[PDB]
Amino acid sequence: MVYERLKELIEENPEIQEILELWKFIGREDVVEKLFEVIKWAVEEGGNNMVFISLLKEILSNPEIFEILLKWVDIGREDVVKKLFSVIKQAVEDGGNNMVFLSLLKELLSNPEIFEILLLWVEINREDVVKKFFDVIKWAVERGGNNPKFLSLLKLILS
Amino acid sequence: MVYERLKELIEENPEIQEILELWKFIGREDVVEKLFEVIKWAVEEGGNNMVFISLLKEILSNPEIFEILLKWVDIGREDVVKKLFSVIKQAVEDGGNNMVFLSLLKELLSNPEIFEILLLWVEINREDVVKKFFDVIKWAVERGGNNPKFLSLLKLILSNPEIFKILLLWVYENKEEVVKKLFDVLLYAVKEGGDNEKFLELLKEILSNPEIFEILLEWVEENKEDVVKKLFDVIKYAVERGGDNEKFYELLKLLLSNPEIFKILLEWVEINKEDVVKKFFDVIKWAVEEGGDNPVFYRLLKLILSNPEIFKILLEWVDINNEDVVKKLFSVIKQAVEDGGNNMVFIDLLELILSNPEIFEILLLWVHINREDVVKKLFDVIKWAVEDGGNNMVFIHLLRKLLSNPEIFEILLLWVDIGREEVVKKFFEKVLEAVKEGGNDMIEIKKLEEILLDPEKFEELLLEV
Amino acid sequence: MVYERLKELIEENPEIQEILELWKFIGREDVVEKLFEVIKWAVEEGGNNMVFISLLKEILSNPEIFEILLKWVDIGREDVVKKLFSVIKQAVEDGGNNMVFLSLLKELLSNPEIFEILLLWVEINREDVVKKFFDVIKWAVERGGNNPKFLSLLKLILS
Repeated sequence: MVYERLKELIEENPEIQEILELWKFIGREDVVEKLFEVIKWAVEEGGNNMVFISLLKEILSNPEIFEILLKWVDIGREDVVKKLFSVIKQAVEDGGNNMVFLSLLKELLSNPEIFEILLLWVEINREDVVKKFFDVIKWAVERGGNNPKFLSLLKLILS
Repeated sequence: MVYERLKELIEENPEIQEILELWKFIGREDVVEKLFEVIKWAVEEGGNNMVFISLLKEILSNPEIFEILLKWVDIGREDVVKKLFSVIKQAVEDGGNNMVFLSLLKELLSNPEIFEILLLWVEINREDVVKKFFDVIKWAVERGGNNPKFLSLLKLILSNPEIFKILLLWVYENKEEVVKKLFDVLLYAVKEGGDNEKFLELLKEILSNPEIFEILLEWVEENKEDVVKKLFDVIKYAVERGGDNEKFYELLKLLLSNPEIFKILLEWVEINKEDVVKKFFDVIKWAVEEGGDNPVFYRLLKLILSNPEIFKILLEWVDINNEDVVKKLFSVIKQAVEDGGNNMVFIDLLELILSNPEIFEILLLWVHINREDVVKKLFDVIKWAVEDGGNNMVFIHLLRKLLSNPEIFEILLLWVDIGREEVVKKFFEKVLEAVKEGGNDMIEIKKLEEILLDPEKFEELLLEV
Repeated sequence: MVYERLKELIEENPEIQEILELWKFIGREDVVEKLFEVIKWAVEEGGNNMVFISLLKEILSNPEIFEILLKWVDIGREDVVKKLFSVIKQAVEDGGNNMVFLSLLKELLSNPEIFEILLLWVEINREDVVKKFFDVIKWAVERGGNNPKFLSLLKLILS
């Protein structure tokens, strides 16, 4: 029933509600339904990783990210969004339970431009580059140890 | 001769005598005369049905019913009283010899508010609604039969005037079959409950609130008998498994009295997640039993579970087999409460933090990944800061403002995770200094509050200490 | 004997009874007694100003306000409660028979956040600011006159 909690939290946002209503008007209803199916599939693909469910509750709550995802589901790039969510799931699973690294991911994916660049980079069948880059982030964070000056500088540079 | 006996029985009542004397003074004698004409006509309309005369004796011996009848004859609506007595005669005739059903009528018509509502419903020309309602009463009473517990519940439910109004409204809309289905569900609930005083008591309490009864009717209207039946089964199981322990039964009665919790329970019993509700009630039993009679912890548990959002979060977390995460979280809360002792200003912050559902979700997330000692040391640092606030109330007010925010609490847990505990400590006392330097000049305190309360400046300030 | 009437009306509320039972349990017996002494003093400070004691019957019969008062008498700010009840009395006598102004006071002091803010501003020895602000309320009410739309905006804006 987690999926229902995501749907309710998403539709509670007024901007997202207006986007959904507008896309209901123009005769693109199946695009909204396909997006909700992708949401359901990504949620059930995350499994018992509640950290990944928290990431989806954050990323999908943002109105601009939802708008971009909807427009990418419009023109037939559903598989690109599916692949991106799968790669985020893999980076969270291999990332272990370092909460600071997952905070960096939650920051970097909330920014809309980073999300659009990653979508563009998964579109052209360069899937492994994104995962390798998340691996580099994980390594740089684990090497920084407990030294918040460096993690702040790294968050700034990657943002 | 019977009419003279009835008139005498009415007149010998002292309250009736005083009322008649008052109405004789005020010049309304013809109103009394019309009322006694109506009484004579009702006796002549009963005829040889002596049970109807025995009903009228009880109805008129009650001085409040007589006072309502006088008020209603005064304004010229005596025809309404004649129609009502005709309908009551028809209802008593059609029952024939069901003495328990005639006892229910003798009970319901003695209650003044029911008689007033029926008079109002007979005035506006809705006689068939009253006829159909008495038919439904007789049918349900015959269906009950040799099962006096169910007839007692029915009598109590009908004595409540609000439930009576709801029943009349639903009969008016021609939802009679929904009402019949509801009484059948009550039958197959009482049969299942059997002799068990706690479960029958829970039904007697819950079914008496108008909100719960309205919700039940709104669900059985859409042909959802299995949902309601399985919900009553789940409540019976929750009472049976509870054992003898008053504090659990109290929470059950409270949470089931709350309407929105009952709605959530119906929604989760429909979709075949029944065992999820069973395990959740088991987890509540374990939390209460392991939390002793410590009243602070019990009050915290009651506040946490009374809020519907936290209830839904707990349901979702026991759904996916993570019951032990909820157990460990309640254990951490109990531990933090036990170290608080009688320091009420600190326990107030636990109430404020845990009452916020988002912070409760974050705490469940942080306990699931086995970081529980992070939460433990964070609660200890909060205590080692509140105890250092002492008597300086603007500091504790700033702290109530600061810790309620979810993202500030997340950032604090993050700084406790990576081993920088001491820095967090050094932050809080530093705030104290800014307060003690500020003094009583509220513009400086306002500026400090605007600098503290937003997450980005907070994370910046944590980096300079 | 109106003090006994207040005690009965206060303890009649079930939540107030629960709070009092809890405060008897954890070993703070003297705090309830100090609070009831403050209540008795506030009653005998009103005297023959029956509207003020009716306002107290209103304020003290609200679970949030009463819990705030208990917690705020706990840590030694007892006098802050005594001062505040004095100033309100000053606001009620000077307010006179303007029953609509006393209605606004009943509305404002029922809201717990307003009462807490007032406790903070009377605590630090700024009572004069609260008195001047109640005077501003009275003056705005008299200036508004019988024109209930303006009084509704005033009530909403101050609430």
